[PDB]
Amino acid sequence: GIKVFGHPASIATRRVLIALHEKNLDFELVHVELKDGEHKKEPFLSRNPFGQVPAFEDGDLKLFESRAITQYIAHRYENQGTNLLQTDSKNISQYAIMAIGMQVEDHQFDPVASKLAFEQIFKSIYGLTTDEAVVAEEEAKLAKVLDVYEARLKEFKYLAGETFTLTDLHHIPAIQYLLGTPTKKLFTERPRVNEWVAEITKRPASEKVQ
Amino acid sequence: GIKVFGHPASIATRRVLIALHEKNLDFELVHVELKDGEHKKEPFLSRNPFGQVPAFEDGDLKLFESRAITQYIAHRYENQGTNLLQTDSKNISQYAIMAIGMQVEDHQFDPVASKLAFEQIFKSIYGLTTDEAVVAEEEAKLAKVLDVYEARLKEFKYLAGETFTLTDLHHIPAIQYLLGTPTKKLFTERPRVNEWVAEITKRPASEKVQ
Ligand SMILES: CCCCCCSC[C@H](NC(=O)CC[C@H]([NH3+])C(=O)O)C(=O)NCC(=O)O
Ligand SMILES: CCCCCCSC[C@H](NC(=O)CC[C@H]([NH3+])C(=O)O)C(=O)NCC(=O)O
Ligand SMILES: CCCCCCSC[C@H](NC(=O)CC[C@H]([NH3+])C(=O)O)C(=O)NCC(=O)O
Ligand SMILES: CCCCCCSC[C@H](NC(=O)CC[C@H]([NH3+])C(=O)O)C(=O)NCC(=O)O
Repeated sequence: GIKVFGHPASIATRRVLIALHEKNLDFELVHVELKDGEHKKEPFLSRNPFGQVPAFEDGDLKLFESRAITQYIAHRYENQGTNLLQTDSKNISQYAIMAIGMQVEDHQFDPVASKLAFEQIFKSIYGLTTDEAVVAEEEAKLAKVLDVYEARLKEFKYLAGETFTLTDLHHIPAIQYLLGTPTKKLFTERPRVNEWVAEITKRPASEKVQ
Repeated sequence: GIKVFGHPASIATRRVLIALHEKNLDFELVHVELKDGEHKKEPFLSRNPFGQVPAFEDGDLKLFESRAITQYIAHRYENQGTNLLQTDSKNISQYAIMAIGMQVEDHQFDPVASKLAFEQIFKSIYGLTTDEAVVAEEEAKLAKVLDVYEARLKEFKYLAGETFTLTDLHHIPAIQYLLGTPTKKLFTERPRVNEWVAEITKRPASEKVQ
C-alpha cells in the first residue's frame, strides 16, 4: 500500500497528504514521534538517513523528501483525481515554468514561512518567547516574495499558469499556519495574493489536513 | 539563440554552463556584473524578479533558477550529447531516485558547500577574515552529508544509480572550489567519495568552467 511515515503537524508531511487527497488515493499515515526523537533513530534512519519526515512508500518503492514525493504522485497517478501537473503536461516549456515555481517556493518562500511559524506557533506550545526582531525581519522577506507573486498573479490565475499545480499546492501547509498568525496581513493586504490564498486553502483536500 | 545571463565565477552559473557543454550546445554567456549591482536593477530584474544569476533564454523561452534550467536542457536536448537523465528516462521510479538526489544536494549539500566557499574563497579576494568557528561547524555538517554519500556510493557507481546524471552534475561547481581549499580533506579521506569526485571533476565539460 501507500504509507506516509511522518508527523501530522509538520508542513512537509502535510504537503504529501494534500497531494494524496487531491488524487483521492488511499494511504496509511504511519506516525513518527518527533517528540521522542524517533526521527533520529533506527529504524527510521533506514528510511531517511538525514533523519527528517516525511518518508514514503508505494509498494516496494521507498522515497523521502516531500517535493520528490509529490512529483512522483502527480506522475504515477496522473489520471487519477485532480491532475497536479500542467494541463499540457507533455510540453517541456510549460513544465519548465512550473519547475521554476517549485524551485521558487523552495528557495524564497519556504525558509521564510517556516521560521515565521516556528517563532509564532511552535514556541507558543512550550511557552518559549517569540523573538519580535526575528519575526519583523522575516516578514520583511515575505512581503518582498509576496510582491513578486502579486505581479505574477495579476496575469495568471495560479502561479504556474491558468491551472492549480504542484507549485500552488506546495505553498498550502505553511500558508494555512500563517493565516492563524498576525502574518496574515501580508496576504490580506495584497489583493491578487489574498484571492489566490482563498482558492488554495478553500480546497477540500487542503482542508483535510488541518 | 541560447544565452546565459550570469557570472562565470558563480556556482549556480557554472552548473548551467556544465550542462550546456555536456549537451554539446553552442551558447552565449552574457556577463552580468554582480560587483556593480547590475543584478539588482533593470532590465535584469525583468529576467529574474528575485535578482539572482543565472537567468537564461532559449529562443522566446526565458527561465531562471539553475536546477530548473539544467532539467530543461536534459529534456529538451535529451537525444544529443550526454544523457543527463537516467538511462531509462521514461521510468517514473528511476526518475524519483534521481529527483530525491537533486533535492538532497539542494537542501543538505549546497548551503553547507556555499558557506564554506564564501568563507575561504570569497572573503580572500577582499582581505576579509575567514571565520574559523563557522568553517569548523559547517565542515561538521558536510562531513556527515558525505558519510551518507559514502554509504550510497558503495552500492552504486553514482548517486542516482550506475550512471552519471543531473544529480551528480549539480555538485561539480561547489566541489571544484572546495578542492582548492583545506576542506578537500573531507572528500579525500572518504574512499568512494574520493573516486566519485575525481570521476566527475575530470569530465571535459567540468574542466571547461574551472
Ligand atoms: C506547529 C508548528 C509546525 C511548523 C513548525 C516549523 S518547525 C521548525 C522545523 N525546522 C526544521 O525542521 C529544520 C530543517 C529544515 N526544515 C530543512 O529542511 O533543512 C521546520 O522547518 N519544519 C518544517 C516542517 O514542518 O516541514
Ligand atoms: C508539534 C509540532 C512539531 C513540528 C515538527 C516539524 S519538524 C519536520 C522536519 N522536516 C523537514 O524539515 C523536512 C524538509 C525536507 N526538505 C522535505 O521537504 O521533506 C524535521 O524532520 N526536522 C528534523 C530535523 O531537521 O532534524
Ligand atoms: C568567488 C568564489 C565565490 C564562491 C562562493 C559564492 S559566495 C555566496 C553567495 N551568496 C549569495 O548569493 C546570497 C544568496 C541569498 N542572497 C541569500 O539570502 O542568502 C552564493 O552562495 N552564491 C551561489 C553562486 O555562486 O551561484
Ligand atoms: C566574486 C563574485 C563571484 C561569485 C558571485 C556569486 S553570487 C550568485 C548568486 N546566485 C545564486 O545564489 C543562485 C541561486 C538560485 N537558487 C539558483 O540556483 O539559480 C546571486 O546572484 N546572488 C545575489 C543575491 O542572492 O542577492
